[PDB]
Amino acid sequence: SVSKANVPKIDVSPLFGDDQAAKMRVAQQIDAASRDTGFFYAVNHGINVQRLSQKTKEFHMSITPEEKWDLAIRAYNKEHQDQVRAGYYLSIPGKKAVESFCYLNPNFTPDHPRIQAKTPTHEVNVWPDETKHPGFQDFAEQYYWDVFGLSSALLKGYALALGKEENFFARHFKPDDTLASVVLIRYPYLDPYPEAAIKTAADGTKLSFEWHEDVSLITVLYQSNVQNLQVETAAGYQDIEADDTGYLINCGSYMAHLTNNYYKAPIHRVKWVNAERQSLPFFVNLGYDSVIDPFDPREPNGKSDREPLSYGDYLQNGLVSLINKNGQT
Ligand SMILES: CC1(C)S[C@H]2[C@H](C(=O)[C@H]2NC(=O)CCC[C@H](N)C(=O)O)[C@H]1C(=O)O
Ligand SMILES: [Fe+3]
Repeated sequence: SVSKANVPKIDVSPLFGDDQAAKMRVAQQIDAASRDTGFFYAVNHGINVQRLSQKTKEFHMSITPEEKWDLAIRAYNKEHQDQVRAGYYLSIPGKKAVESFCYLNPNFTPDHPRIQAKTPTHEVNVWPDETKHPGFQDFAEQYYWDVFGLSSALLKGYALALGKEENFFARHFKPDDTLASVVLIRYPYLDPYPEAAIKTAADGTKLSFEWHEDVSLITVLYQSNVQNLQVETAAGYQDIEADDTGYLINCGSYMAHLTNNYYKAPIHRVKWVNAERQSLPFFVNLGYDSVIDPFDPREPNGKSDREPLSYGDYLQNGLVSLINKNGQT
């Protein structure tokens, strides 16, 4: 058997309020989880995740092949050269089981200065026809802002955890410019499940997605109640329990850089499970020009021998590297 990873449930509700001692006690729990396996469940988060899952299922199950081509990223549709990040990521029956829909900041409109400038990593979202998917765009955009709010509260907890003022990260996480993304991932049930869509780890574990660190500051993840994630610890890969009431939280490699690996970006992977399920990450990205000076909370003077890295530089390089390492999703 594989051991169960220690993934505590942390009541994050004080991070939305004004009780500073209570927020420090949440911050300590974040610190402890970040120094241990690197994962925790945020509970009492205030988001209606059941309705998220229902609306997402309605979308995934009703979108047609025609609509998928019409929304497709450039990796699948050469006509869509502006769609690097945002749009549909098709499955390939017999070969690639997963499919997904990514969207970015709804404030990236045609008139946004970074869209006008054609700055890398910024794109205008694409949406299916309203008549075919009534209410979907509005729901999805509202979800962006709901998860943005949760993420901002979480970032206040991380800041406090690291000995900083509570706006240390949040001041760089702003509605007008955040590079954060939502991905609505569908993992299908298939009978037969094609072997070509199943990867095998060096330890023999069947996988849907190989080991990686996230490209993010933090990742704020809702999943169905089907166990699938594993985290590498000193004791080997351990199973992360599912909890479809909570959000699973981890640090990405930008946090590891800024903290000199004090809060590591945990290495994790996705087991192959032949089940119809959802994986709905929010990748908490800062603005393109956001730079936080790296530090080290283990050193008396806080100094680090890492160089400052703007978030835009980080993100553009990281997304490419993850595609090269683990394949086009
Ligand atoms: C939550 C994950 C483990 S993370 C891992 C995999 C994924 O699809 C993985 N992550 C990525 O591919 C990066 C998506 C970035 C997004 N298009 C953007 O432009 O910002 C997920 C899963 O398979 O459940
Ligand atoms: Fe991941």
